Amino acid sequence: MSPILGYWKIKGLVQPTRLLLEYLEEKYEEHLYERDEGDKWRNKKFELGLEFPNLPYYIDGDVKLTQSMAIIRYIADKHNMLGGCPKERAEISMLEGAVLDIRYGVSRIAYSKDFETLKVDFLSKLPEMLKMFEDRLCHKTYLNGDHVTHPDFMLYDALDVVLYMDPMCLDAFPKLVCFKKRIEAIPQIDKYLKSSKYIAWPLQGWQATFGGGDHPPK
Amino acid sequence: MSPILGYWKIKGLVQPTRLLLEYLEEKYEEHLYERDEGDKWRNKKFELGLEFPNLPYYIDGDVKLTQSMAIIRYIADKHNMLGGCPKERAEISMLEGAVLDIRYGVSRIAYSKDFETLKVDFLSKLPEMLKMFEDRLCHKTYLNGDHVTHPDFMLYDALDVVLYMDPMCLDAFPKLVCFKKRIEAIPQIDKYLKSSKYIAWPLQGWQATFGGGDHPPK
Repeated sequence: MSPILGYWKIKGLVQPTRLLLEYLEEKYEEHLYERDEGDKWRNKKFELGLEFPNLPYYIDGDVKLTQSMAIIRYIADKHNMLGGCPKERAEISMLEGAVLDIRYGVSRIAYSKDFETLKVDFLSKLPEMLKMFEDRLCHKTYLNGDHVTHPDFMLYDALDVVLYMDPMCLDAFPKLVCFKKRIEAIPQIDKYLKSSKYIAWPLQGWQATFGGGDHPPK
Repeated sequence: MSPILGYWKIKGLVQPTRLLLEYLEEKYEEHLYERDEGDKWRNKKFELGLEFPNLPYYIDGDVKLTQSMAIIRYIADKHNMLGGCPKERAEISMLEGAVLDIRYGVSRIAYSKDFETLKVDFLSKLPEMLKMFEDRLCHKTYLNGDHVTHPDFMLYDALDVVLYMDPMCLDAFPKLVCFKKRIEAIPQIDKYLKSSKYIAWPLQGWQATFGGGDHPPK
């Protein structure tokens, strides 16, 4: 039957996976845990059949899975989007890891009380990481050419997130700005972002120093 | 000709990749940057042909690569070790990500001046992460059965590293202790660990608050 995706009701780690499932027009069900609901999770945690229990989880009936990169690579694998030969596979994993540098970079420093002095240091590395993708897109429509791969939806969620932290970071990167409007003009993604299912905030878990609460940026 | 692997002369991010190349008896060359040599790196950085310049890099002549998970997945891919069908592939990526939780968990908190109050908090989550692998090995020789996969060499380097941080964390986890002696009894790995090429320290870059310098634990 329909797979289950389970996570906190935040963007977090699972947001690139939802956009991929949306692009692909795949049916899936979500178990969302709200913030008062830690207890729900800790009870179900061990009775779900996961060998490495954690959130997000993905259950299929062929598969019971818990790492967010194992889940989005599996859904893309199932649709033949993962690579092709070792070299194409490795290219897509290098794109994957270069956007995890920007995204887990926000996460490292969110939740520290020192976020504000941490902000300034992260933001001075960010333009060199951004220039690498701006140059990649110089001749491509999507990160690996004319076709959408799962790293495209990971880079859309990282640009969405560093723009709350500094609204001006993409001025200077015009290809990156068009790539963001290009993902939003994909009709399945436009429909989802206007949906009742879209979760616009928080970015991080509700207790972070940046991207938490039920708010406003920085 | 022989591939080049380039990194700082530390264990860091590349240590599971070296043990895999050693298990596999593959020839490779290393460009090691010592600590006074940042400048060397920053000069060569842009003249190497990498689309996403960073350390480690892996050059092949079929491939020029820079994310440490794209490099170790490629060498394993080339030897058919990566998976088999979507489900086997996803299993190996979930193992990958469950040991990156322990390893990038040491890294997050190393380099903070607050490492000491950060230590105590990480160490109280560590036994639940460790129990998941102890239970995985309860009926297996290696993490995915009777055959070594690259996640095995990632879990060996994470157990090596949390044992400098708390020498007693594996007392209670006897399968995990035997798994560590079992990887060291693999003859290619025994030979390498007695080698002139083995880099025993630092664990992190030489400036970290834990695993840095040219030292001693914690």
